[PDB]
Amino acid sequence: SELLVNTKSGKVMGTRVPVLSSHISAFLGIPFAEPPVGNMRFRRPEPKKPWSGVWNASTYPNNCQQYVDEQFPGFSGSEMWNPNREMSEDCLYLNIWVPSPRPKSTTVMVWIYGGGFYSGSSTLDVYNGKYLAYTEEVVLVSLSYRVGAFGFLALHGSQEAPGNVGLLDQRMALQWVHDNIQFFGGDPKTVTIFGESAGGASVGMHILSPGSRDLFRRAILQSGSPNCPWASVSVAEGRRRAVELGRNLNCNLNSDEELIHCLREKKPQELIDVEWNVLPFDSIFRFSFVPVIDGEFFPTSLESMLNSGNFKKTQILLGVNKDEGSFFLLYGAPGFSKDSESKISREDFMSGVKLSVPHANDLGLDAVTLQYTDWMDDNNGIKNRDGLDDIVGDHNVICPLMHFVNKYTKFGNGTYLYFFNHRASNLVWPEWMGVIHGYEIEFVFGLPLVKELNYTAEEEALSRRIMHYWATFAKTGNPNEPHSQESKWPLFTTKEQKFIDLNTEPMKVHQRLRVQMCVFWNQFLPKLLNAT
Amino acid sequence: SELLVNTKSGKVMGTRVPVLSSHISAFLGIPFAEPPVGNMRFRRPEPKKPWSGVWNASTYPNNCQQYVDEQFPGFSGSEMWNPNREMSEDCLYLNIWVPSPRPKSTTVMVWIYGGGFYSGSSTLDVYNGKYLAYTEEVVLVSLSYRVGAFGFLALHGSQEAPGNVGLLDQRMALQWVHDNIQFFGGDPKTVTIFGESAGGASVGMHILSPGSRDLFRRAILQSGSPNCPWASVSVAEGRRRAVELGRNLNCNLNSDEELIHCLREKKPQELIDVEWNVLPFDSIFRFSFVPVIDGEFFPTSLESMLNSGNFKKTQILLGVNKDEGSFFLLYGAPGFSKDSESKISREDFMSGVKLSVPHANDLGLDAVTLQYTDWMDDNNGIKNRDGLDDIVGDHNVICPLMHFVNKYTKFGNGTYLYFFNHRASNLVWPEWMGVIHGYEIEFVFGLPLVKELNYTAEEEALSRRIMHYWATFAKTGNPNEPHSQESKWPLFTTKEQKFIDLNTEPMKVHQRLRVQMCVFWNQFLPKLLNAT
Ligand SMILES: c1ccc2c(NCCCCCCCCSc3c4c(nc5ccccc35)CCCC4)c3c(nc2c1)CCCC3
Ligand SMILES: c1ccc2c(NCCCCCCCCSc3c4c(nc5ccccc35)CCCC4)c3c(nc2c1)CCCC3
Ligand SMILES: *[C@@H]1O[C@H](CO)[C@@H](O[C@@H]2O[C@H](CO)[C@@H](O)[C@H](O)[C@H]2NC(C)=O)[C@H](O)[C@H]1NC(C)=O
Ligand SMILES: *[C@@H]1O[C@H](CO)[C@@H](O)[C@H](O)[C@H]1NC(C)=O
Ligand SMILES: *[C@@H]1O[C@H](CO)[C@@H](O)[C@H](O)[C@H]1NC(C)=O
Ligand SMILES: *[C@H]1O[C@H](CO)[C@@H](O)[C@H](O)[C@H]1NC(C)=O
Ligand SMILES: *[C@H]1O[C@H](CO)[C@@H](O)[C@H](O)[C@H]1NC(C)=O
Repeated sequence: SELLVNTKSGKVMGTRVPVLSSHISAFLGIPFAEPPVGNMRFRRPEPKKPWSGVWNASTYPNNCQQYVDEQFPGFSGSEMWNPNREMSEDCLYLNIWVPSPRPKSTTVMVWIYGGGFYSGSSTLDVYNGKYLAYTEEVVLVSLSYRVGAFGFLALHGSQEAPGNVGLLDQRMALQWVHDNIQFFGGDPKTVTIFGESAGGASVGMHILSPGSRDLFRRAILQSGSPNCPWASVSVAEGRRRAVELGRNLNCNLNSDEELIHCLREKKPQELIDVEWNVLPFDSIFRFSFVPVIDGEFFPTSLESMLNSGNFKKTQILLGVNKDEGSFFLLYGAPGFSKDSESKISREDFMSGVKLSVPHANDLGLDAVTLQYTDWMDDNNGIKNRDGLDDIVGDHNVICPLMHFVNKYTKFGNGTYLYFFNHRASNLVWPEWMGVIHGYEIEFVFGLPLVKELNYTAEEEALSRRIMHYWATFAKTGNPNEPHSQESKWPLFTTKEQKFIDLNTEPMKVHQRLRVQMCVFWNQFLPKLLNAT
Repeated sequence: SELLVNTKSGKVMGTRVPVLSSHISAFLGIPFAEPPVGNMRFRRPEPKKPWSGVWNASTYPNNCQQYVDEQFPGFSGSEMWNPNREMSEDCLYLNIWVPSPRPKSTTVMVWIYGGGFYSGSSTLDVYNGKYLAYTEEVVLVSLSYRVGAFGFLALHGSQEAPGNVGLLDQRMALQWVHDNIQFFGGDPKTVTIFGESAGGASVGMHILSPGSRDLFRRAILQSGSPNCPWASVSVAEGRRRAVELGRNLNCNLNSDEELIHCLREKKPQELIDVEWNVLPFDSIFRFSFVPVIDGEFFPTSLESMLNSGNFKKTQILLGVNKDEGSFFLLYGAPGFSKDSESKISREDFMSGVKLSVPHANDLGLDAVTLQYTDWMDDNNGIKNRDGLDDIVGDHNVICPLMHFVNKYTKFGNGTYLYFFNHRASNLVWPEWMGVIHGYEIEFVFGLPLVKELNYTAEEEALSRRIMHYWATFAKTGNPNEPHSQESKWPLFTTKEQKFIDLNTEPMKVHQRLRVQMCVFWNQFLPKLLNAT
């Protein structure tokens, strides 16, 4: 049977799913690791023991335990990111969409979801891989990994809670794909890992980590890079937050063994209830439990690795959205609301700056403020609003990615950069939020092709073009169709630094993306904070 | 006789001079102080002992001893600023142009020449007061004062070389005008002091100094303000440069009396030959002997005086030119030449920045560099050239004046601000230099009215308009003609901060002159240098 596949871990039975008037095979909920439950909580994942019989892979698996957004109950804009399956620590599974008839050895794409390392699910409707798998004829895989304290509590030195285990979950899934995707018609030597936000950061981390490099061919990073200020902490900061977490649950803190033991007896929701109380500063765009520079997964600092070319050298395709920072301002900055234009006063602008660069002294705050203020019109609510939006997106997403791309390109084998600036016509979020963090995803997964979701014809065309770019890149290392009559997405070079816009208008090539602001964030500000 | 005037110091005989097909009286070379020669060198000026008989005031006096620009021998552009009379320490004289028939009690305007406090003459063709005196019917006075070490060598504590004596020369001339201008038909209660560059700074200094306030009614400052970074030094820096000057002339340095004595035996040219060797840094737009915050002429720091409103409160009219910094770059920055477009390389730009902000550390230099660099086109020679030009003008002239005007306006009784951006059609300097430091002067003195100088009709009209603004302001404290049909030059207020452009085009009102850059120079940079 086309729905029956014999893997090295055992037999699996998929289900035939309908897609754009056709069908394909879907193997949902395939286990790739032993449930990280009980004394296994916080531990490195263990490969799933092979099973006898046939594993029923007809339905989605549980989503990992995570904080649930209730800011706008029932609002689709936010609900679409929340777990749509029951939560459970028994959540290490992967899903596979396979073209029908089953391919023999085709391009494979593995999706890593974002969610600030504290949330995320591989089962979201917006991550449905059937459209992409079907349209581009690729074997699409979406993995899962532990988030929150469960995936990133770090107590360096102990083997019970070493940290980075969520990244190891990802790696194990990639190991499984490398070992078994061939049986699903996938070519293990042509696997592209791709993800957005924390998932984009993750992809970058697998590019850096020696232990992950050999498990994939190329990579795509969307609105995220390994060097993002929110993507990692030092072993010292990690330990401090772990201890503070224990302190929030009245844990004995005399030893790691003591702390770990206590944390393991707590119910999932007990950890989630206090998870945000460990942040060192009053901030936005900062998450409690994230990857840690432990000297193992990452041998040295990320910057020294990037400088010395200590990373996998292959081709990469990455980019950012126009208004990466709007969502976090909405959720955590005074003066921003979902149902108003959110014109910001000068006072709220200053408050916003303080929240956005939590690690800065007064001189630093003054530098940022000066950089983003039009002094000929400083009390303009729109300009103040948009200014804060840029500060957040530039500092947390765009500039970190630009630093990564420039460092990578020096040693890499091909870079393709994009700037997504199309505001979807059916967008439910307010206009002031613009082109939102994460809203390029629906185009990458081809949702616009579904009439019921009512996008415009132009948007359907954009999605098809984006899907073909992603899949062609995954297949060849070049998003451009060889001998095509279409406009060519140019390579990004250390010299020209070219990139393209991704929207419903005729492709346009630009250079030095957000260079003026990124020189400030990547060169000047750090030097300033270092000296002062 | 109309050319004979009996003053409290003695009788003076002027000469009838032709002007625009008419005539007026000119009393040139009137002494207002005893020659500051011999043991009087470096000393405070002494009032001129009254004389018996008639003083011949038919010809210009000698110019004070000063450095002479020989960079472009014969070039009118630079020669027009050099002494056009014989130099001598016996140079404390003033000139007076009087309408004919002699007025009874008319508006008086006293000109204070610039020249970085190290040079300058009241006899330059560009300072000929006959056009202004004739056209606007005012008694025009141009004074003189010691410059260089002669006027500003400062050894605080000693009464032989106290410092600021050049400013005291100016004050004595103003005292003379207050005491005798009535005999020339001038109204001593309606005297406006005006000057450009160091002369503009001087005007501001008389506004601040308690000992000068009562000697004039209102003021006009052109391309200069008291708080300019080059306009003054601390008593400590003043003493250091005095000692270093002595060290350059192999003087005994065991005591002030010793140093002073030695310096007094040197010929004028001996001091001038080493005058520039005492500057602490490799810089541009910095002069060796300038006013000193001694605690006498200026009771406290200039900034505290400005903050507390410790200054004369009256009306003021002031402004700057579009390209204040070009001249100094030409003379002291690598890559600039009179006969080329002076497109600057990135290296020369950096060299220029270092020379322009001599008192800054690396972080400071980086801040300036970042502020004036277009990172989307950093190797553009024109942009680099123009960028440096703005750095020099903004830092040394415009921003200091904007800080002064804003501080003054809080306590003042009326402020009128202008931005001169007309490039004269007969300008001999290269195009890249733009609207040059000091080139608004010829319009203020009405040279365009002289056909032989071949300006355009538009420029003649501009000059007449500027002359009428200056004289009307001097007469009433408002440059605007009451009940006029002409566009109104609006008051500058702390709230609106309005100003006008001064050129051959229809008057246009703007607000917050160079505010973006001045917030950098007046608020951010200082804070940065203070912290780091
Ligand atoms: C990728 C992945 C997720 C996306 C998405 N996720 C919702 C993001 C909400 C970010 C703002 C932080 C919200 C949680 S703050 C917080 C708190 C607490 N506990 C927490 C515990 C865990 C995480 C956050 C917690 C308790 C004290 C009160 C605050 C959203 C968007 N894009 C995404 C793209 C676009 C806007 C809608 C939300
Ligand atoms: C008001 C007053 C004067 C103006 C005017 N004066 C010429 C300004 C030249 C400025 C650059 C500094 C030139 C002297 S540097 C110098 C040196 C030395 N000694 C000096 C001694 C005194 C003063 C400067 C000295 C010896 C070592 C070599 C250098 C010029 C301009 N505007 C002016 C407006 C516009 C450009 C033409 C020159
Ligand atoms: C300059 O000062 C004069 C008075 O010293 C100001 O005029 C006075 O204004 C107040 C309030 O506006 C009136 O109550 C007085 O009757 C006015 N006195 C006279 C003699 O007019 C004038 O407003 C000030 N100008 C500026 C720009 O500050
Ligand atoms: C598991 O497979 C069975 C058929 O073997 C079928 O009921 C369904 O696809 C799965 N179970 C659930 C959740 O209904
Ligand atoms: C001084 O006045 C005399 C006439 O008294 C006349 O020669 C001339 O105006 C002046 N002297 C000079 C320099 O010729
Ligand atoms: C688009 O269809 C109708 C309007 O034509 C609208 O009511 C519906 O909510 C939209 N579909 C979705 C996916 O919300
Ligand atoms: C203007 O007149 C002629 C050209 O018409 C020119 O040669 C002369 O130099 C100019 N006059 C001046 C003041 O230089």
